[PDB]
This record gives sequence, C-alpha cells and structure tokens, in this order.
Amino acid sequence: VKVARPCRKIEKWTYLELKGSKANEGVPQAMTAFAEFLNRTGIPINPRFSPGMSMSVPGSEKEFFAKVKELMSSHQFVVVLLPRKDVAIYNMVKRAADITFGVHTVCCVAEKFLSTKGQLGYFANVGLKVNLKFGGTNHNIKTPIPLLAKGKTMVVGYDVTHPTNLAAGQSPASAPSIVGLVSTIDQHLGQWPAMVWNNPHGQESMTEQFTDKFKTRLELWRSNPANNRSLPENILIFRDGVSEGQFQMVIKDELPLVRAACKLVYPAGKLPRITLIVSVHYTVLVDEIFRADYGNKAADTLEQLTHDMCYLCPPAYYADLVCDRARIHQKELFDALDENDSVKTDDFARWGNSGAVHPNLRNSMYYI
Repeated sequence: VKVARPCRKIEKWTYLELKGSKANEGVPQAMTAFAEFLNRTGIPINPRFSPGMSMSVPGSEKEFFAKVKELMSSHQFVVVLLPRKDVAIYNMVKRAADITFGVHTVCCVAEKFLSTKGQLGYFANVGLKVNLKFGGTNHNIKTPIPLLAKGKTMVVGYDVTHPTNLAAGQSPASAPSIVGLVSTIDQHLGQWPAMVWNNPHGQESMTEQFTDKFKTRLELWRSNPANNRSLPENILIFRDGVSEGQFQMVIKDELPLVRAACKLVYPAGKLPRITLIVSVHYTVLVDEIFRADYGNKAADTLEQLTHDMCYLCPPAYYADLVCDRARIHQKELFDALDENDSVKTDDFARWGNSGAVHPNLRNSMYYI
C-alpha cells in the first residue's frame, strides 16, 4: 500500500542493536528487507544503511548517552533493536534521541523485527510511523466533507495532565499540570506538529500562557508554504481529559484564550469560526461551524468528519500521545515527585525546559 505523500528523503541511517542474553542473527539482512519494504510503500529511505553498532545496555543512563552520542549525532534516523519488550529501555532511548541528541528513532523488539513469519506486516506498521516522523502523509481522505475539502480548516487537540496523583479524586484547579497540544498545518491532515508546556500554578498558569501558545500555532499554519500566507477560516478544537463537571471551565476559562489569540493574528474583521468538542464519548460544547454550514445535517456531518479522521479520534489520541511522551521526557520532575507531593514552582518550570524536544525535531511527529 503506497503512502499518500512521501516524507523527506532519509539519506543517512543506521541501527543500534542493544544486546540481550542470546545473540541475534541476520540483523543486516533484516535491515535490508526493512528498507526494501519501506521503498515498496513509497517511503524514500536509502537502501544502504551505515554499518550499525551493537552494545549491551550499560548500568546507568549517563553511560548509555555517552556510548550512543556519535551514532545518534551523525545520522538522520536510527532503528534501535531492543533485546526484549522493555519500556524502561525504550524510555531511555527516547530521552537520548528526542531530547539530548535530536534524532528520529524507531524502537523494535529484536525477536519481532527479525522474525521472518509476519515480517511484512510488522514492517508496514513501522513504515507508516517513519513516513509521518519525516513529514509525509499516509492516507488520503479523497471525498471529504466540504469543510475539510477547501483546505481552510485547522484541527486542534489538546490534553492537560497532572503529574502528581494525590489519590483523592479530581485534581484541584491549582495543581501543577503539563499540556500536550497538536494541530494540523495543511489541507492534507497528515502532519500534526505538537507543543508541550508546563503550568506550575495549574489553571492560573494555563490562563497566563494559552493565548501566546495558541498564537504560535496560527503562525505555524500561516508560515507553511503550502497555505500561501493564509490563516484557516475554521478551527475545530478537541479537548481531552476533562469530566462533565469541568466542561464549563473549558468553555468559560480556556476557549476565550484561543479567541484572543485569533484576535492578535487575524486581519481586522476576519475572525475564524470555532467549534469546541470535549470527551469524558464526545460532546459539542460550542459550535459556530456546523449549524452555520449544515442546518439539520449538522450532527451527521461531524460524525462523518470524525469517521474520516479514524480512516486516515486523532486530535485527542495524538494529544494523549504527546502528554504520555512528555511524562517520559521530564524524568527529573517525575523522580522529584516520587519524594514529595510538591516541588517548587520554579523547579516545575525549569524541568519543563530541560525535558523539551530537541530543535532538530521541534515541529515533527516524534511522538507517533
């Protein structure tokens, strides 16, 4: 199955084999079959990989970084083979690659990567991720609902997660939080660049920051050559992570901040229409787009739109993935939270700074 829009050329890549108790065989042949399958699907990865490195996993994370530094720094892409299904090692590799050295990776368990039976299917899944990491689009929704068709609608998803669990029901409003946000940047809806930020005073910090954060997303859209200095005429916004008791807070305290961002960026008198949707299923909280455009067919036009999303709930799922990966990135913070329920607000903020994705990967789907 050919990808809809091929990513950028992947010219210089290699593998990192992390040794387990039994030695692997046939690794270079598997790497060869891997690149062949990706090409067969229309992903322009160089068939030739640079010779890979094999090493056993060191005792500490600092030792690991020192050992992989040159490999990760000198390639655009590394296929990392784990000795077993091990999310502790995965998470360490992601800190090295996503944060410290800034290189795209796929982590594959060696038994799965190397196994001949079922290999084409596994390589297909991995290849879909690679195509996205490097800027492509996988699936083409060819007959979209009018609203997506025109190439004039931006879709947004965000979630807000609380690193401390106090285990006493819902986190209060002041609890420190981390935001993960994604949005589309073009008509194709393949690419969904992410933003992560920290709210050291919880909702108070969200209120101070969301307008300026959202403004950058509009600016990202406008500066994308594809859109030709255009700003979307519609903005569909999905908020995950709230209970029905918190719907009002989203409408009254968060949405106005998005509106203000639009006021700062748009030509005078040229504001976009906005629809806000939450998920506890999904409930439309504010709608300026669908009733306007579709009268009676409103309900059904959005359910088709969100079904098209499945085919090609992405905004909420992608935003969730962004939050989950942020939790891995901000290791200093989570280590600190194991010792006290509260860390200093200045510490919360600067551990956010320390765990930010490397500029090599800044607008990329590193989280996918």
